[PDB]
Amino acid sequence: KKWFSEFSIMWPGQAFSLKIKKILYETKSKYQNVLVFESTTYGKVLVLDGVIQLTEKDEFAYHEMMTHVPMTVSKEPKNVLVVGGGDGGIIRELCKYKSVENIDICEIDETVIEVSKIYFKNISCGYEDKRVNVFIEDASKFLENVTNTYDVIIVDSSDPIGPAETLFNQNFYEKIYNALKPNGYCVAQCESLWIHVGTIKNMIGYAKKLFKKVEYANISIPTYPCGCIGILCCSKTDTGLTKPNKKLESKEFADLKYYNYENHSAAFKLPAFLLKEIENI
Amino acid sequence: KKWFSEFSIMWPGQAFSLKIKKILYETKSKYQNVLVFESTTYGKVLVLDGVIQLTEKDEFAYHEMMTHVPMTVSKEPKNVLVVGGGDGGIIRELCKYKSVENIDICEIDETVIEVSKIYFKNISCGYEDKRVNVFIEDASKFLENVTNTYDVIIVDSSDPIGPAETLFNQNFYEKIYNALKPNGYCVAQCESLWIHVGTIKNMIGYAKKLFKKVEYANISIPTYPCGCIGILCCSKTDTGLTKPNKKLESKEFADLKYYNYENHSAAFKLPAFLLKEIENI
Ligand SMILES: NCCCCCc1nc2ccccc2[nH]1
Ligand SMILES: NCCCCCc1nc2ccccc2[nH]1
Repeated sequence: KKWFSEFSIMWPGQAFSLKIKKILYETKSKYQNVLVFESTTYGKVLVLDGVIQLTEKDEFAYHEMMTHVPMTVSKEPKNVLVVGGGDGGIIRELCKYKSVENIDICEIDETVIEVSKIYFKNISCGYEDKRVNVFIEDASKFLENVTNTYDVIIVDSSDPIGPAETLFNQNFYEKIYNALKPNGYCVAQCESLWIHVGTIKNMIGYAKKLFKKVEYANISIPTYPCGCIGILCCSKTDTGLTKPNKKLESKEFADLKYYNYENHSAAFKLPAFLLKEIENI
Repeated sequence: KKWFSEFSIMWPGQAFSLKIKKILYETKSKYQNVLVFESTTYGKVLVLDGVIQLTEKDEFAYHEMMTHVPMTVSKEPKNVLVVGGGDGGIIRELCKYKSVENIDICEIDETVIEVSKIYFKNISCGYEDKRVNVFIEDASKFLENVTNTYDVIIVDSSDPIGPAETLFNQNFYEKIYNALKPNGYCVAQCESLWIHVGTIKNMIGYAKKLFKKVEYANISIPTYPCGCIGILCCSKTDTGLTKPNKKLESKEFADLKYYNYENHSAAFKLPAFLLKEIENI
């Protein structure tokens, strides 16, 4: 049996590998290389341009946190945008909120969505929900053209090497700002504090031009590089995203496996060296 | 340039690798294989029986948390035992406390200590401190024979495959209990919540026979398997180890890179699925 190994110039000198039980699908889409495999111990795995995007065993950590942080703080969110996220995980977590009326997703590569619907049915199950609308389209263009404004935007982007390159700059954060309601919130994937501190500092600077509160949270997830990944958290209000305004107590949330009320706030208590790096931004 | 790869039956189906800048020392001691290398990006690395024990880049996370959790809760700790920990990292963090009068360490393999003194000088620097006493000896035997009792015991053990096999059972926890002062505390390395939940549950059960409060905390550290490792936290008192009784404000603590007052408590807020697993223990 072979192993899959994840190498990258974004994490030089380190690699993470999973043993392959069997290869399920590979293709070269118009935008990237797509690989899907059953691992021996982490279930099925999705790989894009040789970087792991999710595994069945741990995906709930990243999807629950990315979704329920902003959604428990937004009072009455009605319209939510997901940028990237073709796998559907964020959407699955959003659909649990009865109050949400519309969910839009903007994903440039429809092959990601289709592969997720076929091979990852417990992740892509939200696509059946009537409130969900799909747009196959560059996120920049989508944000420039959309007429609606949103209560929450969740940027579930890949890394800056690839089609997600455009989602890590100042202009983008402007468009997000203009696309949010006046009390609206954006959370975005924002890399590992163990290795990408330069990026984290840049993203925070970009966000601080526009938003009045920019905060950063960390998630433990073994199949992203260095075992964690953070959330850049942007608020148009004094008060920010560190404290939930509700508890997820109805039956649709009984199955949550990571998120809870306490660990929402705990995710924002960061290692001392990171506080120091981002103190005078 | 070659890569080092960390395989194990304790984490089947996954491996983590670091690129080797150069090999510095290898030997077979009486107890295990010892390898030391300079990595391209994580500095120097110590390997025991093919498992990473520390790297210079991230060791502060595990050593600060393991030490300052119990030491900020113990009111006036005078005598502290470290079990295992031949590298010296815990000792380095202990020496920062002016109030401590004695530090004993019990490590079975003196080659670990000696290699750390030669190759890892910013880790093994506490061995120069006059309060430090070294015992080359099985921990079980040491605990059976010691006459003194301790304010804090820190069990910085390797994994259960190896000489640290004896440190993961009921009898051991008895001896620790008998070796502590009546208000004393023990913290112990207790594995990754992402993969070793059976072990975490067993260790907690063992501890709960004896101690009136057993709690579990998590540390983010990229070079241990799954990117995190936990602390089993044992208290003879109602009150436990989740809340510090002091702040580390004197000049000897200004250099801390992970631990702070807030993230002490935050480390005990665990993922929902782990709470559920250990609820009826
Ligand atoms: N190296 C960290 C990678 C994090 C990726 C998170 C993620 N997973 C995705 C799946 C489909 C589309 C966009 C995505 N963004
Ligand atoms: N797979 C997790 C390994 C954790 C090891 C922590 C550790 N590092 C050590 C260095 C010297 C002696 C005992 C040690 N215990």
